[PDB]
Parts: sequence; C-alpha cells; structure tokens
Amino acid sequence: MKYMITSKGDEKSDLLRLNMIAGFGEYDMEYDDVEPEIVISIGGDGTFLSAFHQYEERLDEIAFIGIHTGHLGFYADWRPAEADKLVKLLAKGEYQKVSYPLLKTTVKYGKEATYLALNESTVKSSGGPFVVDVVINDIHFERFRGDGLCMSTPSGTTAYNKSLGGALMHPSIEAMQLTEMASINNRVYRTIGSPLVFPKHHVVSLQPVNDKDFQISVDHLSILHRDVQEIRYEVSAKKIHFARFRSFPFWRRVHDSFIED
Amino acid sequence: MKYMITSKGDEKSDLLRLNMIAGFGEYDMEYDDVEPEIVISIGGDGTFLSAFHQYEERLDEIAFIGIHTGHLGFYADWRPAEADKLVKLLAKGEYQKVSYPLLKTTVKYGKEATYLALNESTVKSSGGPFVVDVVINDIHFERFRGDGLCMSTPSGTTAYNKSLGGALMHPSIEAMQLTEMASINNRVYRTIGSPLVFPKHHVVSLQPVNDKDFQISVDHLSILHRDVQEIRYEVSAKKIHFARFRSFPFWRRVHDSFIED
Amino acid sequence: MKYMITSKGDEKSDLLRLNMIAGFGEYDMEYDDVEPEIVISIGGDGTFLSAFHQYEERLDEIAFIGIHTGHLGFYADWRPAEADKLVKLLAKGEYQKVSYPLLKTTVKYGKEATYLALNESTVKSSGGPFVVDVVINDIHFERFRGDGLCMSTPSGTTAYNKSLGGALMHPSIEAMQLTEMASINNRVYRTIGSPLVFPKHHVVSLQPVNDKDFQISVDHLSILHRDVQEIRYEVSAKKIHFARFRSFPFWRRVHDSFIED
Amino acid sequence: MKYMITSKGDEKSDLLRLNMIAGFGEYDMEYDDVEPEIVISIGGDGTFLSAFHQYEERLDEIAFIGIHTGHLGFYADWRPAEADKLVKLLAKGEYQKVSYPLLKTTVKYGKEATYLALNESTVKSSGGPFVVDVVINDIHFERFRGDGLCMSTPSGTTAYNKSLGGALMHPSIEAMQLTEMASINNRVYRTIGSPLVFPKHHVVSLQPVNDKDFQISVDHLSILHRDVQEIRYEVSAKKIHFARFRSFPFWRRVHDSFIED
Ligand SMILES: C#CCCCCn1cnc2c(N)ncnc21
Ligand SMILES: C#CCCCCn1cnc2c(N)ncnc21
Ligand SMILES: C#CCCCCn1cnc2c(N)ncnc21
Ligand SMILES: C#CCCCCn1cnc2c(N)ncnc21
Repeated sequence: MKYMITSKGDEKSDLLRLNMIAGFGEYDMEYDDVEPEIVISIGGDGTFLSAFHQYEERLDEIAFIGIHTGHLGFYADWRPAEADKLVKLLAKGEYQKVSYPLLKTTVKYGKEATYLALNESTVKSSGGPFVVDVVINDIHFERFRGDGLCMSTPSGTTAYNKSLGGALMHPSIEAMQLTEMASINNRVYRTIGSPLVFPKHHVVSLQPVNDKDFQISVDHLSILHRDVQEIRYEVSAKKIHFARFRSFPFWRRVHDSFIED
Repeated sequence: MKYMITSKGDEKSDLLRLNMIAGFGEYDMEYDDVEPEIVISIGGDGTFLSAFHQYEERLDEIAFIGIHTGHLGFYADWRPAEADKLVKLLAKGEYQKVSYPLLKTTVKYGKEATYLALNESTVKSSGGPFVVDVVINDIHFERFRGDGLCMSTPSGTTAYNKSLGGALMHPSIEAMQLTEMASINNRVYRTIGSPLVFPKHHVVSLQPVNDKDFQISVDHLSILHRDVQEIRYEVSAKKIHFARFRSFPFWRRVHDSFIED
Repeated sequence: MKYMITSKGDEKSDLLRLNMIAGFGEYDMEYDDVEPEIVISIGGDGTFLSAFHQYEERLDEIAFIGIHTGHLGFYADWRPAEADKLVKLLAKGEYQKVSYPLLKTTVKYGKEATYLALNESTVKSSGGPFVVDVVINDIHFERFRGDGLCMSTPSGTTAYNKSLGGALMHPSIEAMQLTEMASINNRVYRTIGSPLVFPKHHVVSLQPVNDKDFQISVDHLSILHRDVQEIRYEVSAKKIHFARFRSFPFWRRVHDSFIED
Repeated sequence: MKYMITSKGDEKSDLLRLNMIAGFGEYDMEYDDVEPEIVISIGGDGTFLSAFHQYEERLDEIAFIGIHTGHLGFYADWRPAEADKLVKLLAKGEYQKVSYPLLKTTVKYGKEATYLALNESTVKSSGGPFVVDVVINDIHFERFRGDGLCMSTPSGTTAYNKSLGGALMHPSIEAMQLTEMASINNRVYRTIGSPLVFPKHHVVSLQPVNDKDFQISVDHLSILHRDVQEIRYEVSAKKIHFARFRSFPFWRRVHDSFIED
C-alpha cells in the first residue's frame, strides 16, 4: 500500500532508508507521507515515538514498524541486516497486526487539551512544591506531596515507569499504571507508596491544592501548563497497531533488553 | 438458601455468629456447612482465608461475605453493627455477586499437586540458597538468586505483594503479579528487579538449578516440598464470588486501609 | 550574650518573637542581628534553614535554637509553650552545644563557587537528559543516567534523602550520603542503585558527558548553572552548633516525626 | 612469622595452597594453624568467612589475606596468578594492616550468648509471624512486623544488606546498619521503612512481643534460638585486620563487583 519512512537522521539511518525506498520501488508500493498505511521508523525508540506522534490522528489506518540502528528498542525490534527481508515481506502484505493500549491525558483550564501517550505522561510542579489531590473515579484517594507522578501505558512500563519502581505489565493488559516520584511520607503526610494499576474506564484525576502551574510531559514532549484546574488520566479508546512478521514475545524483548542479549 | 458461618473463635465473633443464626431463624434459611450457598466469615482476613480454603471445591456455588470484628479487612468488609441489616438483606436475596481472579499453583515431582490461592503463593528454599530458573511461556527469562519469589492475585496485591514493592492492581484485571524477595544482583548475577504482571493464559515456571527442596506457601498454608521438578503459576479458571449489598469500591477499601479511616 | 530572632512571619510566630524579646529585656542580653551569638528560629525547618544560611559565615560563633510553631521539625525542636523557660535558661547560659556535620559543594566553570548545605545538595539537568560521570577520589565509578543525584548530610538524611530511599544516619557520624533519582538501568547502562555513604575527606566529583548546564540546589536554594566543568562534594570542615537545654535524642526525634507523636 | 592456609577444597584451591606452602618453605615461615599470625584464604568470600570465624578469638594477632579462585570477592581480593608475588612480599613482611569494624550480637535467655559478625546478623521468626519491639538506647522506637531484620557491618553492606535496599558504607566508618525485610505498613502498623545507620556505642535491642523463638543468623551460620528475651546489637570493640600489599580501594572494589570488571 502507501508507506513512508522516518529516519533518525544520522548517516546510517538515512542510507538504510534510501536503500529500502529503492527496494520498495520494485513492488506495488507508493511513498506517501500524508496518508500512509505503513510507517517505518529507522533509529531508536525516540525516533519511533516521533513517528507515532506525527500520525497520531490516523492511528486506525496505520501499522507501525521499527528498525533499530543503535541498541535494541522495545518498539524498534528489527535489525538493519533484515531490512531487505522486511521490504519483501511487507510488499506482499498479509502480515498480521498487534495492538497496544494507549493513555489519554486531559488537561482542563479556566479551555481543555487532550494528549495521547505511547509510553507515559508525567506531572511535576513549575519550580515550587508539588501538591495534588489524587481522585479515583470521583473518590478522594490521597494528597500527594513529592516530586511528581507518572502514568504509564503497559508498553511504557519498561521506560520511566521502571526507573520509578513500577511493575512491568504485558501489553495485552488494557491498563495504566501510576507511580510516585519521591513522595514525602511522615506522620502527617501519607501516600500509598506502591504503584497503582488501573483498568480500562477508571478515571484518575489530579486536582491542585495551592499552585495551579504544572510541567506536564507526554512521552518526549514537555510543556509548562498554567491555570490548570484538573489533569485527567484514562486508558484511551485508541490503540497503536504494529505490523508483525515473526515471533518476538514481549517477555523475550524484556529479557534481551535488561537481562542479556 | 443454605448458609454457614465461620467464626474467629474469640468471644465477640462467636456471640455475633449465634445472634446471626438466631436472626436467620426468622427466614427461609437453612444452616448447612456441607453444601452452603452463602458462607459468612466473622473475624479478620485470616478467618476469611480459612473459609475460602474450606470450600474451595464448591467455589462456583458459593457467594462469600466477610464481617470484620477487629480491624478492617480487604475481604471482611462489613462492620459487626450492620449484622442485623446483613441478615435481612441476605435472607431476601436478590443481591448481586462480584468475582475476583485466583492463582493456580502446580507442583510437579518425580506425582503432581495443584493449589488455589486467594492472596498469593511464595517459594523459598529449605535452608540453603534459593536458585531457580524462571521460565515464561517456555522462554528462559532469568536465573533468580535471592530469598524467594511471590506470585500474587489482584486482591492479594495489598498483602505480602505490597510489602515486597509490588503494584496494587484492581481486582477486575485478570492477572497475576510476580515479585522478588531480596534478589542478588551483581555483574555476574542479574534479575529483572521489577515486579512482573502476567495476563491470563501466561504460564510462569520455576525450575530448580541445584537443590530440589522448597518451602512453598499458599496463602496461610506453608508446606516443605521435596524432589520438586517444576513449580507452575497461572491465572486460575476458577473465581471467588462475593455477595455485595452496597458500594464499597476497591480503591476506597485501599484508602481506608493504608491512608486513613 | 548577643542574640537575634527570625520569624516565619505569620501572626503566631511574630507575636511569639516579640514576647521573647520582651522577656529577654529582663536579662543581660542585647538584640544584635549583625554579630549575634545565639540565633533563635521561630517557624518550621524552612525558617531554620534560612536562619542557617543567613549567618553561614559566622558558624563558629553561633549556637542555633529552633522553635516550631507548626508541626515538629528536626531542627525546630522546642514547643512555643516552653518559650518562657527557653528565655530563662538561655539568659543564664551555661548550656552545652551540639555540632552536626555539613556538606561542601564546589562548582567549577571555565571561576568557581562554593556552597554549604545543612540538608542536601542536588543536581539535575536543565531540561534535557541528565548524564554525568561519577568520580570518587579520582577513580571513575559510574556513568549515571537518570533524573539526578542528591548528596545529603547526616541530619539531612531525614529530608529529601529519605524520600529517595536513602538511609537515616545519626548526625554524630561525619559523613555524606549520595542517592539516585530515577536511574536508568538496562544491559548497556549500569548504576550502583544503592545509596552510598562517604566518610570525611572522600571527594565525589560529577563530570559532564554532553550537556554542561545543570540545575543545582543547596537546601531550599536552586540555581541554574551554565558551562559547568565539575561538581565537587565533600564533608565540610565547618559545623553547625546547637544550644541544647535538655535531652531530645535524634532517634526519638525520628520516632516522633515518622512513627507517632 | 607463623601462617596457615585454608582452601575452598576444590582441585584448583588445594593445588594453589600446596604451591604457596612450597614457596613459603623457601623463607623464615612456619606453618601453624593453631596460633598463626597470617591467615590466607583461598576460594571465595564464603571460604574467607569460615577462616574469620575459625580464628575469631585471636583477631588481635592475625592479619587476613584472601585469594579468589572463582569470581572477585570483597574479602578475597588477590588473583591466583599473583600468588608467587604474594608469597614473596608476605615472607619479607613490613606490609601495612587495615582494620574493618565488626558487629557484636548478644542473645539473652531466661543464660546469654555473644557472636561476632563480619558481614551481618539477621533475625527471623521460627515459622509464625515475626513481631519485635525495636529499642534504641533504651528508647522504644518501633514495633516491627514483617519477615525479619538485618544488622550489617560496613563491609557487610555490599552483601545481604545491599539486597534489602541498604546503603553501601565505606568500611572506615565505625557503624552498623539495620535494614527491614518485607515490613508490613498500614494505618495501624508503622515502621520507619528506611535503613538506619548507627554509630559506635549505640545499642539496638530487639524484644519479643508474643513468640520468643527466633532463627538468628550470623554470617553463614543460622541457629534456631528458643526462649529469647532480648537480641542486642552494637559495634564490636574488636576488629578484623587485613594485610594489604597494594592499593585496592573499597570504592574500586565496589565498582569491579557491581558495575564492570
Ligand atoms: C534515556 C531515555 C529514555 C528511554 C529511552 C529508551 N526507551 C524509550 N521508550 C522505551 C520503552 N517503552 N521501554 C524501554 N525503553 C524505552
Ligand atoms: C500479618 C499479616 C498478613 C496479612 C494480614 C492482612 N491481610 C490478609 N490478606 C490481606 C489482603 N489481601 N490485603 C491486605 N491485607 C491482608
Ligand atoms: C516539604 C518539604 C521539604 C521538607 C520539609 C521538612 N524538612 C526540612 N528539613 C528536614 C529535615 N532535615 N528532616 C526532616 N524533615 C525536614
Ligand atoms: C550468594 C550469596 C551470599 C553472598 C556471597 C558474596 N558475598 C559474601 N560476602 C560478601 C560481601 N561482604 N560483599 C559482597 N558480596 C559478598
């Protein structure tokens, strides 16, 4: 079908991109970076994340594929040496697709902005102390005092979530996971401490106590938000689709990245 | 229908049990502790766990209810003062039921024994060092060296799992969670560190490296197993059923138990 | 001798300050906020920290005393009701002094700035990724990738250090403690993970890998530093002195603040 | 002077031991395993620990040396290839000695037993729940509910202590460090959570609440103690002495063992 290729931009990835375009030129494939049906990312997980966010409005019509030119990534799980085999199998098609859940973040003011995350969304203060009330399905759960909070997708659990002590979740589980950044706990201030894993349709709301300015990140993007009244997290109804051509199980991918490869 | 009541055995719980039996005597209810359809547990979560394991062969035909005479429990979520209202609403019936997932443990030798857990199943060595190979869906994931491992149900995540750094999972998620006990990590021995959350139909297998004797716990029960060839964990096909009479959300229950009440 | 009083500035603390000044007026005491020999802090630990940094150039000639008008502080360990008894015992004098160690931070550029910390000094990046090489007594120890690092005094171990998983150290131990903020660990990036406790005369040096701009905090003060070549930590030769009038052991202070009071 | 050599007992270590004995036969050295002045340990840290405990009554008159035939140890820090150079430099003498602190454990009954630890001493229950009151210098600090507690020397901080989240302490610091094993924390049960570092002359006492039987380990030795009234921890007055022949800094040893070598 239609396809496009994004590159990390170093010499290795650009040349690999040109060679795949040349190989694709031998098949019934059209290069189209406006309405592609296949998006190939050549680089690392950062390059893949930019590809995802470049097309996050046509997620239902795109299958993503990542090629890692540096270290193995959790999204870029093809070696450059297999690019020719990848061109061939992609050109025929008849691959099967795999879907991972995504996280929806809603930021309300006094309008409203929504964001989609593949890895996670984090909230920190704009300099001063970070205090928010944590509201779960309209029930006041805790008053969090600390550095910040992180809400992760299942596939994001191997990223910032993991560094904060969160669990690794298999991406077939439609959930999101909330982890704390350096929470203050004494006899007057109390947080749950543990990571919290929320199912689909649960809404986690962050509500300011004093300051209403927050630094909110969504994957690699970080924006300073002002006059915030609420930050809303829930499992998205939208999903990212991967073209898969062989067996590379998530738990094997975790093994290769953190234990040995 | 038919019902039975188990008591913690202290004076408060026995008297409360006799009063509920007397109140039940005013309705179309029969006391039957062989084939009950309702099992009432009066005490704490330990009393409730014994009730669960007393009838773990009729789980499809029983709705459990817990009354806490001491501190609030995650399973015993009725106060003793509401016992009269509980008798009345139970006698009419037409309550609705809630189901939590359970964990299946299979221990193979050179026969085979299976166990059902409501909270968790743990494995430790019989004195010497604990070393096992961790196999996930037939893929060798890690060689674990440490004190032991804990596999928790969702409702068990607030128990031993929480003390080991595991995430708290909403019990509507059909999953199990594996946490490490004091893992050894240096440049030659490597574990994942993080808790791992597994979906339904994933099989986690523990396989001995040297010693084949292990102390295996299932909820409160702990047995020394000898000549073990494999320990197998998976989400059970069976589920525990709760009679629910009002709204007491899991996250509110977590708040009441760990933040304040 | 000479004395001064700093106030949190709310109504309660200012009035308490005026009453102590009036009570001090009945003794051989002179109010002098240029060269005081006693510095009284009325408020919380933040107020006490500002008092410390106000006079950090006359530390050898000052004994500090803290009165807590809100919650109990680790430095402000007098209740407001005892202020009259505090005035009386201070006026006579013949109290005994207790000294806590301090942390010296040196920031070098391409001049050089030094800072003294009572609680801790932290380093984070100026937006992008934080990567530094950690050098211990000229030996290259690790390449740290994460959110940042925190170096704490013994009395600071109950503050940010504690939130990052650090140990609590009795302040009679002349040491500093380095803790990690969300370190990245995989098969290519490796940090020690554990907190590190360094004795007097050990020098811990942070050296940039790519970016040379860092946000460095010293207690409550946080400054963006540019063109940094090295950040140097060591136990200071200078110490803070407390006037003590009764027994309030550090471990009792820890109990009162985190377990119950 | 007088010397003896202990071996791990595998072929490699025994042969290395015989070759060093033969090399020592060319100098003014006498093999004496009753009153040696030098104790050489050939194996790993377990072999070294047995050598330490074999002679823990002549600690003032012995300098220890460890040769690692397997992986690098924190106590066995000589390679087998340097054994000939080790024999030569040892025979002349005029090496300098380094001392590490040790932990004293006192177990009282209704007589009293004392133990010396090079790594750590741990306390667990004999099957049932572990509950002890933690008393610091006669001040009741906390009621600990969990799996157990671990008190570590500075050089022991890289061992079990590290696996429990404890800090790594440079062994020039005369201290001990207490870490928790899976503590239970909810709104009714409260522990400090953090590791605690105690200076010389502080006494940490564990006192039973219900059960009085405990499994107490001291380094590799683990004994079931019955009718215990108190367990007492303090930095020992005795110290282990190492013969050192070159520079191998503790922090470099930590780097080699956990980061890379
Ligand atoms: C440095 C830095 C930030 C992380 C870079 C690597 N990375 C990106 N995304 C992921 C992910 N989902 N799982 C594991 N690793 C990931
Ligand atoms: C002491 C001890 C063992 C734990 C007793 C309390 N307890 C039992 N089960 C649970 C559970 N599922 N969640 C939270 N708390 C629980
Ligand atoms: C919020 C916030 C920041 C911390 C405020 C309380 N605080 C200040 N200093 C300390 C300290 N040394 N030990 C314990 N608590 C402390
Ligand atoms: C398996 C197992 C138990 C630990 C074996 C290795 N080991 C022994 N002692 C130490 C120590 N002091 N520091 C680091 N590693 C040590």
